[PDB]
Amino acid sequence: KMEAKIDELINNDPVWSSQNESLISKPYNHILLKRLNLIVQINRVMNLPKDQLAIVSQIVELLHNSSLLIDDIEDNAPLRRGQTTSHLIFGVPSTINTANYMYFRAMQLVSQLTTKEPLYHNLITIFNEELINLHRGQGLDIYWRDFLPEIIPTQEMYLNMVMNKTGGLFRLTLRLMEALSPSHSLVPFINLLGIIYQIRDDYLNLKDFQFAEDITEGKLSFPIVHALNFTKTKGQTEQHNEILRILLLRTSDKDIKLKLIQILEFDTNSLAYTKNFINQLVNMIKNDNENKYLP
Amino acid sequence: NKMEAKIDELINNDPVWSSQNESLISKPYNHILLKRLNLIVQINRVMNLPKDQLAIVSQIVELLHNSSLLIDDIEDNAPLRRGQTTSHLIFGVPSTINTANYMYFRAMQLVSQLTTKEPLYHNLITIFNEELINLHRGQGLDIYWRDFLPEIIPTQEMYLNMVMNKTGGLFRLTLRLMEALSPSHGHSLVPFINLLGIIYQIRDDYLNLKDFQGFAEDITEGKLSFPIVHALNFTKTKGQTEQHNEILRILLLRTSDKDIKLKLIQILEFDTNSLAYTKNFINQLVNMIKNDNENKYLP
Ligand SMILES: CC(C)=CCC/C(C)=C/CC/C(C)=C/CSP(=O)(O)OP(=O)(O)O
Ligand SMILES: CC(C)=CCC/C(C)=C/CC/C(C)=C/CSP(=O)(O)OP(=O)(O)O
Ligand SMILES: C=C(C)CCOP(=O)(O)OP(=O)(O)O
Ligand SMILES: C=C(C)CCOP(=O)(O)OP(=O)(O)O
Ligand SMILES: [Mg+2]
Ligand SMILES: [Mg+2]
Ligand SMILES: [Mg+2]
Ligand SMILES: [Mg+2]
Repeated sequence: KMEAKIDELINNDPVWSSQNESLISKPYNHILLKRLNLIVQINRVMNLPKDQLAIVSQIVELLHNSSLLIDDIEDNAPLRRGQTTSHLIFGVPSTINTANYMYFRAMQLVSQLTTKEPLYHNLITIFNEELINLHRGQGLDIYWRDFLPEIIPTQEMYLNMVMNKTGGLFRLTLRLMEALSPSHSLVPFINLLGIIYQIRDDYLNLKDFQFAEDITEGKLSFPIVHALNFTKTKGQTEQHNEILRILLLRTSDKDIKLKLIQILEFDTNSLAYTKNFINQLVNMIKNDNENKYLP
Repeated sequence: NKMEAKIDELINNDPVWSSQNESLISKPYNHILLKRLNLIVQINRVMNLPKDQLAIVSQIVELLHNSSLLIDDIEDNAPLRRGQTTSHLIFGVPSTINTANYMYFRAMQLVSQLTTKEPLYHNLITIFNEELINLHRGQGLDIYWRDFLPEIIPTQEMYLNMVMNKTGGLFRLTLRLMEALSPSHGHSLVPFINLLGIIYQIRDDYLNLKDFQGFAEDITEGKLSFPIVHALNFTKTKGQTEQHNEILRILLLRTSDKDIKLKLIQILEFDTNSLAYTKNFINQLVNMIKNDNENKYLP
């Protein structure tokens, strides 16, 4: 009877049940109890039909939530949107696998946006290209952090890193939408929005504390990049080294975290230099009277 | 206004990526390379893809398999792979996950160098997508059963389904890509490749302990391997309560103590007779192929 069961098995597609699907989805569902608006809004110009716009939205939602699951493991984050990160509940093993599984489920949804073989290819190429960019950006962010102080990035290296890491999903959402549109490309505008988005995230992480987790993580955030480069240039060796020492401590010590922020506030004035940089990027749009970036 | 021109030149160009940066993030992958082409070569005696196309299928499968291992070793807390220190322990779990995930997309990107025919490309991508989904399903079950033990004690049937997904995934991927590219051949060889993946996994599980009675790292990992699955079901079934619980206890210690690992192996050897059951089960599967004159599995 043994041979018979093996025969049945190898001749059928692999078995997968609804219950199993549930087991593997747990780390993902956990983060769901936590961007669409932007798609809505941009559609007032792309006017994709609603059921197709929904799939796009579902694809962006899978990639985004899955990327955070992985990012929190990569950043040793204890919290995300006020709750315990999934890896601390389901373990790093299941969370990595679930997140990665969701990347491929998102991919499968791509083949359901169209049956037109020419267009499908483009949708897949876009998906593939931006996922590649996302990992390149994320890899560099991680590399600088984990090899510190081997390489201290410049503002320009940081901006290119951000174009990959944060612009990736913004560009993916948008490029899909433009290729599907039944009706000037908006990628430049979405690139700039991604950059603004990331620098703002980096700024707020320190400003709402002054958790300041970026310090505990030892992240080469926009203000840290500024401060490190500012002290190096003004030959303020000791402050330069003090910033590195605190980042390398990977500390959760509130007093130490505060010490580093005061360095950026009083010494380099990096927080105020960032605030101004963000405003300078937003003004590039507030003053886009020629509508060169805006629609 | 120069910063503005700078911001303007950037957002209006593709993101910048150097070969230097490509090397820096490829470290985890390059390390595992220092450690498959035969089975592809044989099957091609049947499929006959031109050599240049067969070399791309090969690079794809090589990228997926290697990246798969990088990830698997993090998931299994493995200190060694092919006799060498695991990449996550050298470059860290963060870079290793990211790099392995990056290589999954590099592999996907290669699917396009295989054809210029749109209908076929679409099929190659679907196969790629399908089996990667299958791989993650099996791997997800292997991991859940282990980290949540004893929430679920898988039966022999459940383990085989998990392995059909987990190990048979890459085998089927490679074969389905080749069958779809073949310009040449008979009944699909999928059932045979499924059997090969199943025999392959059970052998991996078996050897992992028989070579200790290697370092029986599957025990330290707490893996619901084929012999362990037999032992846990056999004990429940035979009323060996204390033994059933002791198997669970050892698995949950995640121990590196060789005597404790050795006690467990001898429990499988003399008490549940799981090692012999597995050896014989392997033979019986191998016998389904060898005793195949009507070629219902083999080409
Ligand atoms: C599927 C997909 C989009 C990408 C795949 C590769 C990955 C994981 C990219 C990272 C994407 C994200 C959310 C980056 C922000 S890290 P951060 O600096 O924002 O850390 P934080 O958001 O502040 O916690
Ligand atoms: C991209 C791809 C191929 C798969 C994606 C999903 C993954 C990571 C599947 C895992 C497949 C492998 C190599 C498992 C080995 S654990 P084991 O029980 O086989 O023991 P081992 O470490 O291999 O000896
Ligand atoms: C990964 C970064 C930098 C932010 C992504 O969007 P948000 O994280 O700010 O939005 P939600 O996940 O809270 O929905
Ligand atoms: C169960 C899996 C996937 C690994 C088994 O050994 P491999 O066939 O992977 O051997 P090498 O990759 O080390 O050559
Ligand atoms: Mg993070
Ligand atoms: Mg991060
Ligand atoms: Mg393993
Ligand atoms: Mg494993």
